[PDB]
Amino acid sequence: KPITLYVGADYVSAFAMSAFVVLKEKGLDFEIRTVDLKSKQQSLTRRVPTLQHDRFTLSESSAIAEYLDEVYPAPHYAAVLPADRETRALARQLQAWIRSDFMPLGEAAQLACEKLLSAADRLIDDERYGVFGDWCIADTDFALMLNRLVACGDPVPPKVLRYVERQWARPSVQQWVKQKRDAE
Amino acid sequence: SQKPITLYVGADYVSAFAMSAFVVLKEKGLDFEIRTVDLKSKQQEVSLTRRVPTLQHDRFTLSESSAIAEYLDEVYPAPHYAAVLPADRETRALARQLQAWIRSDFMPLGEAAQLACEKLLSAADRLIDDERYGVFGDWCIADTDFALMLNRLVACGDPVPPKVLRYVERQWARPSVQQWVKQKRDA
Ligand SMILES: N[C@@H](CCC(=O)N[C@@H](CS)C(=O)NCC(=O)O)C(=O)O
Ligand SMILES: N[C@@H](CCC(=O)N[C@@H](CS)C(=O)NCC(=O)O)C(=O)O
Repeated sequence: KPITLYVGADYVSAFAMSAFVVLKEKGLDFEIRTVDLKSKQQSLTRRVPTLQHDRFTLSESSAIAEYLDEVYPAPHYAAVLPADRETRALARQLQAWIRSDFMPLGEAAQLACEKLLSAADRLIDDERYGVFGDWCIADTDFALMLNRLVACGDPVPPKVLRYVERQWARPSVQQWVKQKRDAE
Repeated sequence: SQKPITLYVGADYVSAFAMSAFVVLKEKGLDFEIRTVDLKSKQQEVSLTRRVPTLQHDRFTLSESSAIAEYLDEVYPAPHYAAVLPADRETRALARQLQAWIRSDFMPLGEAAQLACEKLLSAADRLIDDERYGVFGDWCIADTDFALMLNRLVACGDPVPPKVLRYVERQWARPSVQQWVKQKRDA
């Protein structure tokens, strides 16, 4: 089915990358259309990314991953969400947390940092490729968010740095960076 | 006998998101204890994010109210239990969209406030119809979330179509929400 991914003209939204990665990790074909923010976005929410699946349209990268996982499920397709029920819960928590907290990224800023660091330290481990074993779309979201530790003030454990490096190295993510470079 | 369930909420019963999780449990007819978290500044053990709500299901703990809704819907599904998410795949994706949007936009609620006000009213005008009880027809948890958020229209400066006033009223009148204002009241 014809897919079109609506994306920011400058290719910098972590949430547009998310949706892009989902489509790539699944091996699905899609056109990219761009929305020049400042201010052409004025999709129900009037934000990017927006997904066009045949006639059906959908915004919010989290909803987008959820929906493509249902329409294109394992085994025939790669699952971007965990298969285990409560691990699926945890990836959902992680996605929704990342999307609705850490706004300060200063008392407020220092607190976000302290929560982000604390979570990195408790969720990441060298023995596991993602935080829950196999990569899921939450890993890509978490890595992207963890790049803000660079602006905080407390020492970051190397296991966290390795995780961010590991996750950025994924071919799906790398196609995004190449897509971004081809302009121009 | 079902697994024990506990819900962590703010001690003031104010959170729109605490209320959301509470509504899911109540719709499904599940037993649960309620435990409270103060501020300042007790959210700083059972919660990775240090925000309310947090759900404890038997031994499993889970924060983020939308993730809670998705999880309770999987553990206690239709038809054995009332569903809080739409059955239709496309419609399910739209409720998921609405939940996330609510939880990640509308911060200004000015000029960024003006834009959020505008986006809110336009969504309300497009999704609410007197012929449909919820935005999708049958009630889902997205409707409680929407109705709570729509109460911010009161602080804006555009006239509000009575059809959305009715929706908000409709949604606040569910026995599950009322159970919440009753539990809150008892404090
Ligand atoms: N939670 C949303 C985030 C969407 C979002 O924040 N999009 C930004 C990307 S910069 C945007 O469209 N900003 C333009 C605007 O809101 O006017 C998701 O994951 O899709
Ligand atoms: N997306 C989250 C939002 C949760 C949230 O914002 N909780 C507030 C209650 S108003 C909170 O815990 N504030 C304390 C804090 O963030 O420090 C959800 O649905 O659970």
